[PDB]
Order: sequence, then C-alpha cells, then structure tokens
Amino acid sequence: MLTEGISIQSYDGHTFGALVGSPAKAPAPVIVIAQDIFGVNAFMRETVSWLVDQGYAAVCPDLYARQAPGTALDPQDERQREQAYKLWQAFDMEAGVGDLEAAIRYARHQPYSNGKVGLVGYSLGGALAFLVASKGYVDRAVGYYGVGLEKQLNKVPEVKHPALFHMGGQDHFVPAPSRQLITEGFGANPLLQVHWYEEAGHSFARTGSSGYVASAAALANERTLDFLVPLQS
Repeated sequence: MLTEGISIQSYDGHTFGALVGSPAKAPAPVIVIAQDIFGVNAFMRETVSWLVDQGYAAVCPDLYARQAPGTALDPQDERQREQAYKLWQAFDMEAGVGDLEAAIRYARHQPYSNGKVGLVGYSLGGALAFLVASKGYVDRAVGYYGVGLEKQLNKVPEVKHPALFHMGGQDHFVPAPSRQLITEGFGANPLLQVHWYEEAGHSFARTGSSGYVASAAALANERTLDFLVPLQS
C-alpha cells in the first residue's frame, strides 16, 4: 500500500510512489525505509507506524516500481514468496540505490521535514542501506539482516557517516565465514557498528515472522532509536 498522490523522481527520470507517515509534532527528521523483497507491505506499514509513534516522519518508497509498481506481497503466502524471490533476482541494485537517494532528497524538504534524514532497511533493504551509506546520501543508516554484505567490503572506507547493522547469529544468509569477513572488515571504520544477536535468525524483528525473537527485536529496535535520535531537533 502506498500513499496516494505521493511521487518521487529519480535522477534518470523514473518516478515512483511511497507510503508516507508524518508525526503530530513537526518539523521532524524523516526516515526513508528501504523495503525487503515483498514490496511496501504490511510490515512496511508497521515500520512507518513504529517510527511515527517515536516522533519521526517516514517515507517507504516503491522500489519495485521499475518492475511491477505497487507490489505488496504477503510473506505467509507461499506463492507470493515465490513471486518475491523472482522480483528480487531481477532487482537492479544500482537503480534501487538511486531511487533511495531520490527519496532521501525528497525527505529533506517536505512540510514536515526538519532537514535531517535517516535510512532504515530490512534484508534487501539492509544491503541497500550499506550501499547508500557508502555514497554518503544520508545522515545515518541502519540495516536489519542485510544480505550479501561480505561481497561489498571494499566499500567500508567510503562510509563517512554512521551506519548501524543488526545481524542474526542464526541467520544463514550470513553464515560463519561471511560473519567473520563482515566483522573484520567493518571493524576498520568506527562509523560502522555491527551487532550479532546470537539467538536470532533472519527477520527477527517482524512479529509475525517464523524468525521473530522478541528479545532480539527489542534490543535491536532500541539501539536503532538511540542511533537515530541525534537527527531530532
């Protein structure tokens, strides 16, 4: 689901929609939320609500608009998971980064904006959060269970603003060898933080996921909110 009327334009001209929430107290910092492979769906709506309840505005752009605008898939439905994996395999990461950079620029000057912008992404969106952090588009970036970060480690020195990553120690998208590479690589730049939640796997911060772990979700979420609060006025 998206907010009707909201349109954002990327550098290459492509336009896309977004789900937006603004807090009752504004101006406020704005968090761009990078979706997972299911599009702007119920958990993205929950993420917008969670951030708005904490005093932020939030913008979750339709990153699948270059393939199938408005795609919003149910992670409990097997056929819709298959569709999500197929869209993910065809997803253009570089265009996704550019669409997030356009949503970040948009987020700097809306009626509710205080001018500061953060980014929070989940899985596909956590990989995109690291790429965006390597470009410097945002003030602060956060990735939950980003996939494939061990293949992007040459970008560690390019991160020049803080970026926080929450990883499950039982997430087999990030097996022991990958966890060691990321831990060693990220450790060279103090602007990066990566925490490992040893009793949690993938999607551990989504309440309806089979991977949900309330203690790890709560610790990671409070660390995300502590990390974003400097953006507040």
